[PDB]
Amino acid sequence: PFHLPLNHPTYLIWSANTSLGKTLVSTGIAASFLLQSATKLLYLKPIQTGFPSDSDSRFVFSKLDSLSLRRQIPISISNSVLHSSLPAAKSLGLNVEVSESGMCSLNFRDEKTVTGAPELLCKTLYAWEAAISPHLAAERENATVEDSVVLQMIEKCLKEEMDLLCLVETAGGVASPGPSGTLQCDLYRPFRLPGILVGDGRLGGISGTIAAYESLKLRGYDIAAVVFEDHGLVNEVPLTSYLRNKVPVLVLPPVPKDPSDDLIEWFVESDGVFKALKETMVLANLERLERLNGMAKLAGEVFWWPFTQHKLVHQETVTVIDSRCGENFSIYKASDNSSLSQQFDACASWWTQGPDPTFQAELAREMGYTAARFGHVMFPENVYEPALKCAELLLDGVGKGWASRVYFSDNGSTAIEIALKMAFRKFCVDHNFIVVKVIALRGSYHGDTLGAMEAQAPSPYTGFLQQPWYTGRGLFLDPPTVFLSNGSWNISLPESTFTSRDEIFDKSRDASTLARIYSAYLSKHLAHVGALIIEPVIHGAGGMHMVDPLFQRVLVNECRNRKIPVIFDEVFTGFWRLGVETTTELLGCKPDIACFAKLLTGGMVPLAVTLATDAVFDSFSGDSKLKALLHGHSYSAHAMGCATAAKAIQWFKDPETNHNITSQGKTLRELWDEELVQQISSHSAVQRVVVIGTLFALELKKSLLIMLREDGIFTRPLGNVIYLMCGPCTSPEICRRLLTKLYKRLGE
Amino acid sequence: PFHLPLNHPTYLIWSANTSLGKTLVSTGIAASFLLQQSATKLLYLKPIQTGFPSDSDSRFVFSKLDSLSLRRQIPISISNSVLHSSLPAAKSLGGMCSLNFRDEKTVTGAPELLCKTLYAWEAAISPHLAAERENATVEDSVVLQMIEKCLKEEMDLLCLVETAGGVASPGPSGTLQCDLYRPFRLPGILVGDGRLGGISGTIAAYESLKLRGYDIAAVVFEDHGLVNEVPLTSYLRNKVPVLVLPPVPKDPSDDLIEWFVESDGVFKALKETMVLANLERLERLNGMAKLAGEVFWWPFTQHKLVHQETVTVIDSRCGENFSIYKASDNSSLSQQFDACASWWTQGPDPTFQAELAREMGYTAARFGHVMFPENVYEPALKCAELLLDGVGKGWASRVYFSDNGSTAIEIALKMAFRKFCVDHNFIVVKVIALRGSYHGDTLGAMEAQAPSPYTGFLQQPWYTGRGLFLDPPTVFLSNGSWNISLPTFTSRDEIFDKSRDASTLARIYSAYLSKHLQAHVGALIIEPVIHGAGGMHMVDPLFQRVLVNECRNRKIPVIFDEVFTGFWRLGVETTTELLGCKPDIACFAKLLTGGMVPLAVTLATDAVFDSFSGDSKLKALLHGHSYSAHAMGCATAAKAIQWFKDPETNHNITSQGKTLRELWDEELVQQISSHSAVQRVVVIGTLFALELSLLIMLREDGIFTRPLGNVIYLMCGPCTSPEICRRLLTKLYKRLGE
Ligand SMILES: *Cc1c(COP(=O)(O)O)cnc(C)c1O
Ligand SMILES: *Cc1c(COP(=O)(O)O)cnc(C)c1O
Ligand SMILES: C[C@H](N)C(=O)CCCCCC(=O)O
Ligand SMILES: C[C@H](N)C(=O)CCCCCC(=O)O
Ligand SMILES: C[C@H](N)C(=O)CCCCCC(=O)O
Ligand SMILES: C[C@H](N)C(=O)CCCCCC(=O)O
Repeated sequence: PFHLPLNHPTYLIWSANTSLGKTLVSTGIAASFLLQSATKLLYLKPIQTGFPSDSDSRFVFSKLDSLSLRRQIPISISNSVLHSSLPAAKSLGLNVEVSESGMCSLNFRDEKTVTGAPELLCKTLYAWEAAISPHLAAERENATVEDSVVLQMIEKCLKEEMDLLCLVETAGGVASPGPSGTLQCDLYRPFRLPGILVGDGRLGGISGTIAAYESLKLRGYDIAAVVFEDHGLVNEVPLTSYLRNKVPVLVLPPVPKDPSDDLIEWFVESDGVFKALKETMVLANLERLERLNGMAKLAGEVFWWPFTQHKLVHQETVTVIDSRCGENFSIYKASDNSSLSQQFDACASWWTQGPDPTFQAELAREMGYTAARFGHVMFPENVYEPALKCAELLLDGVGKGWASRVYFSDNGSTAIEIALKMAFRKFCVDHNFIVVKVIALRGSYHGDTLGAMEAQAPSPYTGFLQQPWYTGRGLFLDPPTVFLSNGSWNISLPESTFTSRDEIFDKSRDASTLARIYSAYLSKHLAHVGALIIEPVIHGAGGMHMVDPLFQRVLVNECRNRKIPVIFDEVFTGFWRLGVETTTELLGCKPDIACFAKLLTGGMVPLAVTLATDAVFDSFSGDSKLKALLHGHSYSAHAMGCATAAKAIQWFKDPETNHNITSQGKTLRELWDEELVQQISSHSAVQRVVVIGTLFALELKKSLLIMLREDGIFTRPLGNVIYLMCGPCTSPEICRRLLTKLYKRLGE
Repeated sequence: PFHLPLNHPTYLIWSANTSLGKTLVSTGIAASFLLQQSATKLLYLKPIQTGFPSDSDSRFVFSKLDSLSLRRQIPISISNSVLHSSLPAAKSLGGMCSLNFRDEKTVTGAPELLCKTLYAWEAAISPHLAAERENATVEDSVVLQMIEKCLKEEMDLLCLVETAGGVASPGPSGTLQCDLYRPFRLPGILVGDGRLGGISGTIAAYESLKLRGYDIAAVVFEDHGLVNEVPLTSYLRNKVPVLVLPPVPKDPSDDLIEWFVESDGVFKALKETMVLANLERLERLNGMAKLAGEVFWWPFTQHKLVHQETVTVIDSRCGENFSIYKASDNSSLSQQFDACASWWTQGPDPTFQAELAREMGYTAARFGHVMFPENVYEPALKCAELLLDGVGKGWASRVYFSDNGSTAIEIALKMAFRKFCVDHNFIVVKVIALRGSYHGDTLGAMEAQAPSPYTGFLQQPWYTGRGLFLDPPTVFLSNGSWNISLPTFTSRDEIFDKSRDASTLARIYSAYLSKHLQAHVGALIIEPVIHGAGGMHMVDPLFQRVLVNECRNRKIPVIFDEVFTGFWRLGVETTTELLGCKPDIACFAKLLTGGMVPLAVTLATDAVFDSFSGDSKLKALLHGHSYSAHAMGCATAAKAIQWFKDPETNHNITSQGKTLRELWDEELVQQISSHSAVQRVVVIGTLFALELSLLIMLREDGIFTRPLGNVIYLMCGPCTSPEICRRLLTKLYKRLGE
């Protein structure tokens, strides 16, 4: 729910290490900018230790008072400190009071106002006595501050004062722990502010500057310039070379070694460089805004969007996504004051999404490492770690006790297509062959490649308009569904209450009236049927229909008894989407072939996987290459996606890394506030609701999505079906905030 | 062509910065290892050394072990050699000088210490400056090569290779040290920073080694009472051990001999961690093939024919070369050229690969993956721009993202047919394509393929090839001249020359086509210039050019499938430049993304686009995978498109011409086509193919390649040095003589 503005440049001041000029750099910049109308410089120092002997914010205040007298250019100036620890406060003669977190709100302020003059505003948000890493100071002086509160506070300040330049001076190195222990570069990530890196002009500064630089990149920050103090080592050359001259490297003149030195003539001597640095920063912002302000119009002109009728998409609809931090997009809207705002990704970018901000950062690292170690290496007949590992994790988990082989493809569609080739051989070897057909459930869906399309029954997705070869190539049955209405779980079956959601999934029902009834209607219908293929539990693209699990269980046994290969398509259900790692756990039955993707890779990159039985495998063990399965894309098992998936499989499953993971460990905890779920099932305009795992869907008895968009919720519809989808790691607090927004809106 | 062994642990000693204990660390380790109560041997390499001879890390290790040896009272042979210095450095001892310099103190039978400084300079700054000041330089290869000699010369046993400076400090050549060592990908440990700011410094140094795909077995630093190890371990999720050495004596006069003893605990730990991590790495390698065969279902492979002995273990990749573990050749990693370009995806330099990695991490971190439809974000918008201004120059107006070639092709068909079934308002449709052409393994991409090893009933009942398939004239090099097969040329260029537009064959072609032209033909689809999966057949360009005009004249949509030809594979960015004609729809992948990750793209005409501009969503093209335009692939492709095209980043792009130069030895391509066993040869851009066990022989010459039955090819990246291709043809030619 953040909302920062871009009409005015706002920069982080980073530094490779300690004692490298960071605050001088801030001061030069502030100076070059102020000593030249209602021109205003806002200097934030959000974290400060060694207070009050050291106060970078005071220094900036001080040195500008001085530089102002030198240029003879009056200015208003102020230096405020908002919160300190108790010890820090005492150091200022202060019987101040401590909050539940150990901070004091100081009244401390230090204005020297000159009406109408260019204004300087310096602020230290949080201060500690001990001149040490904030993380230690916080525990020593029992004064802590949560990352959110820090960012939140910076946001208040930022908005309170929004020509204009804002500098936000970091504390310590790029990767130095903040008060909470969170490395500083991770703490600021949610805001993704551009910045400059104060480098190291000493011996070892090349290595130190490049590493610090690389570590900001690795977090997806942008660095407008690198600056350092000349120590006669000619450090800037290797720096520029490495930066391919794509980022300017400014070299400040040596600083006076005499501790008594004013620096006032050094600042003057360095005007050149500071002028440059300021322009580079001011510039880069304008250029960043120019591109943002043209991206929608250009998007509309150059893109061919999937599943979109362009005639209906207006530029004012086109969403500009500048970055993503876990569940939230950062979205540029110029119709504001040109501002970036968080907006929840509630379609999970087509059901691919899962990662924490935290996980996302970790994944990135793993990916860069994998890119660097393997990039992409030839799969067939070869082995390499990320792939071997991914396969092991897949078999010991989602394919536990049934799967023996893992076949890699690039996505769901390719996965499904391979499953068909697979199923049919198993069949046409079980019965030695004719003409084959799938059996599937109407409304089920399996990808948009022609083969994956054939196992789909006629739908908005099929026809003559999509594929003029689309026939509708199997035997399609209408499935009973299940859903939540006015506070109880119901059922809908072909013309031909449960006490709770679990009751439905229960084994109590294997001996019910309906198991027999189902068994009968199936056995009847069972132009040759070659394979069974289902979207276990949920019909996704179908409109988030929960299929009666018992129906599917029975159907699986029916085909299995008939020696028909069973294909589970868990591209959508797999890996925690529904609150379990496989739906194998919800149907009670196992398949012969299953397909995975979307969440397989934690929503970072596409990879897909098709698991097989020792038997389905064997049905291709011949003597000619011609009896092998000749399907395989160029990027088969690409190390990247493999390594990534390997990591997501583990992280999502582990109660340590994923805090939604429950005790038994086979299961997610409920994420969707029980109360609101009932509430929404009881709604006038709500026809039905389906809720399980990370999925909250409803059906209705362009408009409501509009309202949700204003509440910071991006989501995609399925015509009249409207859903909220989180990741395997989203906090129930967030889901609850999410249901609230949606409910209020329904009242419209 | 490198060949280093893993039966003995070999580690780089990295350090976050200068003055942090690096050489102490090396010394403790060496000590913990040699002062135990055999033919136990420690090889200490210091490949780069400045400040020589006042400073000699190699001498320090030599000295301190002499001392520690008397302290534990455990004799050892010891030696300290300096191989090359600069002239100034040499003079300081009464364009590199080679020195005799050696300093043995041999004790027969005792555990041996072997210290070596490979290259030394006298001044005390970054090697990169010392090299230009003392006019003594050394090329990265020569450095690595030298370390390899030493490594092999002396191959229980532990070898330490002590870096110079920071993780990211310039070597003599200017190459950051972490890049210089990449080709070897040796595991290592990172000596961290126990001082104020060491947390940030240690993490960034660490992340910069990871970003280069190195593995770090432990981090160690000297306690300065700041409790630095906690944030370190937290950050490392305790997955890497963080060893904390006790404070070092601040008195400059201190022996350190009692500190080293005091730190034995930590050094034993550190040595074990290192020794142990190698055994664990080897255990995994030594089981990977067997396990691969048990767990994998390999594409385009008959498992019954793949023996464990065949399974290749790939430990990493550095540009064009795999690092391959063979337990056979004395559990050793060896370079092996990726001459199938991992199914024609490959392109990147070692250099480019590193750059790409960074770009990808940044992209993963900035975007991971974000919803495409109706949205815009930079890597995607950028990629699209670069695509239209280049490969789709002056014809393409739309870019449609999919995940691979197959998905790309499938979308093209949906696209083509609507354009058609709106040009003629509709029936039943079928493609026209050339026999042997290929377009992916999804059923739709399969239909536009005529019967082949790839199609059938065994491969998919639903195949029927919904098309009209013509047998195409081909072209090829034989006994020193370009020929033709249809159902002699002066030079290869007389072939894509458009003066042949007015030849006898243009009208003959025009006629054979026009006949079959006017069961409805809905779209034209070709593999421009080359039939890839078909067996590397060069199709007569003129034939295709004509055929395009023929269909275009008939208002039939034209689909170029440049999934294989796109982006420099053939020495050009598109084949639009070789066919003279333009299409209505084109498909790209494989090299689109520099061979790093899969992405694919289908370009369209303003018109083909418009044929889907209705009022219902049901009218729109309802095709689109979950990862449509995934920021990663997009950002990556954007970068590869630029890098490959730019003479600055890609040195095969002629400075004057601005295009792939000629790569394959002209002399040797002739000798080959002129050879007995060699039936034909096709050679253009990055592709060298011939038609006719031999892959076995090539494997021994360090060349990994896939066949197409009897077709046998060598495929490099848009950036491979002709020197390498020449070395490549040589190997292949010699083998043919067998
Ligand atoms: C998304 C999906 C697919 C297809 O995966 P893509 O990567 O989108 O091709 C197949 N089946 C189901 C149930 C899906 O949800
Ligand atoms: C490789 C290839 C394809 C298919 O791409 P994948 O990513 O392998 O599915 C299509 N057409 C041609 C000519 C190709 O070479
Ligand atoms: C002289 C001695 N070998 C030494 O510590 C050299 C430092 C190397 C340069 C590291 C840098 O500036 O990044
Ligand atoms: C594999 C990928 N679809 C491709 O373009 C190549 C086609 C098949 C070649 C099979 C081989 O390597 O022998
Ligand atoms: C007191 C001074 N401001 C200071 O450098 C504190 C932070 C130290 C950096 C945290 C690290 O070790 O990485
Ligand atoms: C996008 C991916 N191929 C997938 O399976 C999702 C279903 C199709 C899109 C449904 C919609 O229009 O929102």
